[PDB]
Amino acid sequence: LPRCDSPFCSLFRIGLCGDKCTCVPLPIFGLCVPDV
Repeated sequence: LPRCDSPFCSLFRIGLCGDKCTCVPLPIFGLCVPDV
């Protein structure tokens, strides 16, 4: 499977992890986690 491994992400820009992974903003910025 393709990987995102996006180094950062934020609640303003969740598009760092689009379609494939999801980021958790805490508080404003967050890390990106691939479920798959």
